[PDB]
Formats: sequence, C-alpha cells, structure tokens
Amino acid sequence: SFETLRYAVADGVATITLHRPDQLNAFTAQMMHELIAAFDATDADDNVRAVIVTGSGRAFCAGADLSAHRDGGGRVSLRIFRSLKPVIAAVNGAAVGVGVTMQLPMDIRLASTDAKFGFVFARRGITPEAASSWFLSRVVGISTALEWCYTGRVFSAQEAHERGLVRSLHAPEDLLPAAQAIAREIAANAAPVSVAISRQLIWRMAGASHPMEAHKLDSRAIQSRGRSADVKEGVSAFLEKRPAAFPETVSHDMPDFFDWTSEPPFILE
Amino acid sequence: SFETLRYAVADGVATITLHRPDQLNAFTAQMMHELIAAFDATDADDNVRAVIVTGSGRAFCAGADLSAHRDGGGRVSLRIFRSLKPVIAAVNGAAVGVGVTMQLPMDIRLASTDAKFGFVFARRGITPEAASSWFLSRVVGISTALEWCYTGRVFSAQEAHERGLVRSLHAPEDLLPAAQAIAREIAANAAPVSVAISRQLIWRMAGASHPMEAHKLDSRAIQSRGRSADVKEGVSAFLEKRPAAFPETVSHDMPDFFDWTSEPPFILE
Amino acid sequence: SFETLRYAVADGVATITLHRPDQLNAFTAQMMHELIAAFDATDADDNVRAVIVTGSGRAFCAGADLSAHRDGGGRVSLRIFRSLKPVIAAVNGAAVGVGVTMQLPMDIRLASTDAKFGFVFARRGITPEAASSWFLSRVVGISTALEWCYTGRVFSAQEAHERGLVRSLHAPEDLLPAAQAIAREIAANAAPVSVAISRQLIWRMAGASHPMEAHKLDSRAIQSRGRSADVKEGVSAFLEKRPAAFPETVSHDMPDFFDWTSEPPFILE
Repeated sequence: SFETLRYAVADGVATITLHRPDQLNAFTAQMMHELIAAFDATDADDNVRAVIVTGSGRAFCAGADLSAHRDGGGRVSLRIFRSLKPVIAAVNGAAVGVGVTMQLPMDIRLASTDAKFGFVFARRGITPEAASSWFLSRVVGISTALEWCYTGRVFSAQEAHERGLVRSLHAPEDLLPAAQAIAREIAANAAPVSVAISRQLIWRMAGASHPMEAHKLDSRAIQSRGRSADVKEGVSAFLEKRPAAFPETVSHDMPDFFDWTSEPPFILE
Repeated sequence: SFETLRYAVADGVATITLHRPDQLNAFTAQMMHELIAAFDATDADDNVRAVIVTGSGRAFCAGADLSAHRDGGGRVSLRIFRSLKPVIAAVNGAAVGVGVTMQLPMDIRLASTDAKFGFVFARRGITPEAASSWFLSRVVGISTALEWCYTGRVFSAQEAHERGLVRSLHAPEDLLPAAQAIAREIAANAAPVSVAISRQLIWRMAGASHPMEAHKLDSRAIQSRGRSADVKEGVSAFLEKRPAAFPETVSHDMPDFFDWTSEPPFILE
Repeated sequence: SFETLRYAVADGVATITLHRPDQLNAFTAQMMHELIAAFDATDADDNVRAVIVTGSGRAFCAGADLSAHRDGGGRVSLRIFRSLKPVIAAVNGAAVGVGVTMQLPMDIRLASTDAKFGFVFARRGITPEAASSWFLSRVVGISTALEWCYTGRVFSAQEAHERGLVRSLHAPEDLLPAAQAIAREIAANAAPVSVAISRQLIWRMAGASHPMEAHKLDSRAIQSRGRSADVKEGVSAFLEKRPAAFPETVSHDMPDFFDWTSEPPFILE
C-alpha cells in the first residue's frame, strides 16, 4: 500500500506504477522512499520473477517536484542496482529529468511511440543526478550522453531508440503487452536464482577492471548452481517432456559466497 | 596568437583551427604546446561556452610530422579530458594517426562526407597513442577498435558514422554550420557551471567501478547548484517569459568540493 | 596434434577448428586444455600473424558436455584475453552456452547466416560463465546482455548483427573466405609487435579507471617502437616503393617494460 505508486502482482510479474498523474508523476521525497520499499517487496516476493515500471496518466515522470545528504534519485538508482529481479521500464509518456535518469539502472527500456525524453538539468541551472554520470554512458555511450546533457533537448522516442536508450518502440496500446510478454517469458523459462546472480554479475562486473574478477565470482556461481536442485529439475523436466518448475527461490537459496545486497559506502569529504 | 592554429571567439563559441595546411595540419611539438594553451584559454574565457576543433585546407590532420617522456598526443588528450567546456570536432578531411586519436576525447565528432579516418600505426611499425587504447573502445567499442588498429585501413565517413566514431555526416559546406548550431544551442540554453560539472562527471565516471562513486559526487553537485544563483535565474526567467541569462561562470563559480583540474600522476616504472 | 581440435597454419594465418562434430563440438575438459595449448602455440609461432576459430560440421559449439576450482570456460576466456595475435571467430552454426561465451574475448566475430546464438544458462538452472559477466556488456552493452541472459532465447544471426554481437554476416560458403581476407590483410600490412601491443592495451585499458593509465603505457610503447627496426623497415619500404617485411617478432622483440602475459591472481574467499 503506497500513496505515490500502484503495485500489483499477477502471473509472476510485479508492476510498479508511478502514480501522481495530475502532477505528470513528478518525483517527491515520498515516491523515493516508496520505490525503495517497492523493490524491497519485489526482492522478497518469490511470486515476483520480473518487475515492470510504468507511469499513470499521460507521463512516465516529468521531473522532480519543485549524513544522508544523498540525492533522492541516486537512492532509487542505487537500490535498483542491487535489485535481484529483472526490471523493465515501460515508458508511456514524457520522462524528463529524474524521470529519464531513474530508467538507466533498469535492465530493459521499452517506449511508447508517444514517449519523450530530456536530460534538461543544464537548462534549469542544475546537474544530472541519480548517478546518471555512471549509468548513462553505459546505456548510450559517452558522446550521446554528453550531447543530451549539454543541450538539455527534449527528444523523440525515435531518437531514444536509434541512439540506444530504448530497446524497442510500441504503439501506446501495445507497450504494456510487450513489457508483459518479456516479463512472462523470463517468469516461465528461467530459474529465479540464476536470473538474480546473472543480474548482479552483469551490472557489477561492468565496473570491474579485469575479467579475472568475473572469473572468480562466476566460478563460485556455476559450482553452486551445478550442485543445486534447479539443475536437477532442469534435467528431469527435459527427459519427462515438461516445462521446468525451478524450486529454488531468491528469498532463501541465493548462494552465500557473495553478499548480493552489498554496496560501497556513501561518505562525504 | 599561435603559429600552428587559428583561434576565434564569436557568439559564445571558440573555434580552434589546426593550421599547418601545406602539411595537411601534421601534428608537431609546437601544435601540442599550442593546443594545451588553446584549452587553457577556452577553460578561462567565460565568453566561451563551447569549442569547435577543425582543420584548415583539405585535411583535419594527416598524422604526426616525421621525466616528461610523455607521448605528445596523450598530453593533448589528457588536457582535453580535464577541459570544462563542450568540445565538438568538425572533421573536414583526412584524420590519420594522431589526427583521429586526438578527436576521441572530444565530446562530439561531426564529419564532412569527404572526411577519411585511419588508425594506421601498425602499418608504420608503431602503436596507437594519445591514450586511444582508453578512449577508442569507449567511442566505438572494443571489437571495432581492434579491427581498425589491426588492419590500419583508411576508411570512409560512412563507415565512421555506421560504427559510431562520428555523430553525423554533412556536406563539406554544411559541416561548420552544423557544428555551430550545436555549439550555439548549448551557449544559448545551458548554464555554463552545469555544463562543466556534467562534462567532468560523465568522462570521469566512465572509469568508475561502481555508481556509488557518481552518487557521492552528483549528490554534492546538485546540493551546490540547488543553492546557486543560476537556479534562481532559471526560475525568474520562466515566470517572466524570457530566456535565462545564467550569471555563474566556470572561471569563479565551479564548486570547490572537487578539483575539476585533477588528474592521476604520470610516473614511469 | 589435438583430439578435440584441428590446427593448421597457412599464409601467416592459424585456423583452430573446434572438432567434436558428432557432439556439435560440445566443450569438454580436454577441449579446454587443448585450446589453452593452441593459444600457447599461436602466441609462440612467429609464422602466425592472425588466428581464426571455427567449428567443424553443423555447429560452432552447442554447449558444455553434460585450488583451481576454476570454470573451464573462464580458463579459455582468460587465456585468449592475454593472447598476443588477432583472434577472429568464424561462427558457422549454433553457438550455445559456453559456445557463445567463448567468442566474447575474441577480437572480431563473423557469423554464417545459418549461425544461431543463445545464452541459455538460466533455462538450465545455471549461470553465464567464461567471465561473460565482464565480456558480454563490452560487446553488446548491458541492456542487451541482461535480456539475452534473462530469457535464454536462441536468437538469429540477424539479431546477433543488429545488437552488435557480430561484425558481419556471410553466406555459409563465404564465411571462412571473409575471415581469411581480414586475417591476410593484417598478416600482409601490419608489424606483428605493433599488433600484439595494440591488442593488449585495447583489451587491458577497457578496465582502466582513467586515460592516464593508457597514456603511461602507450608513451613507453611508442618510445620503444620509435627506436625499433620495424619503424626503419617501414621507412625504407615506402621510399623503395615495396611492401614492408617487418622483421621484429612477437617471440623475441615484445618490449620488456610490461609483462604482456600477466594477469591478476585467481583466489577464492
């Protein structure tokens, strides 16, 4: 139960709906705390195998309203980064300021053909936040990140897709069905512990200085999964001509050799 | 005043013109010192809100002529990296050897349809320089970087654009107008301190191991800009139906919590 | 001489052929040791100036059969990473599981129009290996890496090329000729020491936190090559209207200021 979001779980898929639509879902202190609580709920709910984030009304999110000195956007961004479930943004409308910076830590961005995007910070005399200086170059590459943040231009879904911010474009009526089809295909076919480990190694090894770091972690991951009941279930089911019902859960069966919840310290100098 | 460059400031835009055209603007010791001095001038001139780099004559730059044991190309590359203004390359002609490696630290590459590019080092029995082993993978990605440096092939503007070295292609007469329209749109719409912080965080956080690093810096940046006169000017101007005249300057008003001029030590082992 | 591979050297090009075709070249303990030995041979053979890896029969490689607790895939991946010669994958058929993760450390991926690819780990209750959590984001970028590993979908050559896993697509009969034309153009035109240094700096500086790291190494590399006989041979040959016959070799003439064979320690916690 939230004031700034709707939250629904159906068919193994959580939908978090940004829900201040009279304000084009403008981001507030409470949406920040609530989105952190939404991801705590999705990480803990074994019935959740994928998460869709979308906007109510016309917009996705048009921007921010008006020893934790921490940017609110960043707190959400860092929470999603250490998320254990697939996260898909279904961008239905304007995603401006923190409204676009919030999507960069999500795993897959789908956009309505109506969607608009703008890193408008420099036009307002402020700066890109939500750790977008880290995320944005790893989605669209440095040159595009610099051009969008320098001009602060509001650009089309078509530019978003050509420059690689969004995976694919959908008719307004087709967006959530598309996000759902991806979410359900993961929920149907993949073992939730394997998905959670994959998510964490891909995101975390993007900042690693050498593939040795990945080799050390992914050696321990494949050793642990190799001895798991999920691997056995995968064998049985193929032989017995049936869809696997992976039994191991993100809530209990996450391998203990690595703290999937860990993050470096927030310290000011 | 320079021997190897022209330097002009009009309408908030600096144009640095590589200017040894009888030698296809071949890079020399003096062009190196002069380009460092050109960026010192652009960083210090509050009338400069964007920088265009271009070539005189037929070529952009066809290559190098013939306890600082430092590659000259790198010295320029590292100077641009810690630059505080948007830098756009307008590649008018051949950009060979250090002539292409010099553009990779710039923020946006525009090319004439006449432009040609070649990382020809290995064909001459030498090696890619100007820290291109760091920059080139972050523009075009590792596989393309390897292929261009292995073959040393001189390739077309069209390949440059398809593989992502250049943002866009222009008729020879359209190149500088296009570079100018981008430069003027930044100079017109964005607060110079916000642009300078954005530039530095995007480039610097591309080497950061985790988004926590960006969150720490961009929390301090948004706190500082939040209390700035630029933010106020942005409010006034919207209400009073007028273009903002951001008053804070890169020369004085750069926030002091981070040394924007800092770089790691050059030490030989 | 190998049981799981064919190995041939012609015209300066080594071809390593994955060769358990009755098993769609499934990866085994012995293919792992043999591929390490194949790269030791290619690194030491000055007659080898480029390496092509390809599959026998219908498939490239359909997956794994069935205080070094090290993933076998990773051992190959890490060996290729510290390889000194250009490595091109010619993907002739299905490349599933470790069959696709093995290609990511190679320098250039060419695919037959018949080729298929799938990161199917999560569908089998296991996890992406061969340090693919490091390599895959640096080939196709994080969002695509996440989508392929979450769904475990087997996808077409066309998707592989559009999302940037493969450089180019070839008719089945055209694949090895294309891989050869690239290999021979390197073998013909580039100095082997320059190629080996380039390979190592591009791959290693992709994990470096700042371009200063590249500037330090590439300053020493260009100083050393500047005094080399290859550079002289390059001068003579241009004047004397003839193709250079670079005399310096990867076996003897690798500059000594950096250990090209070095890798960080494999240690379990």
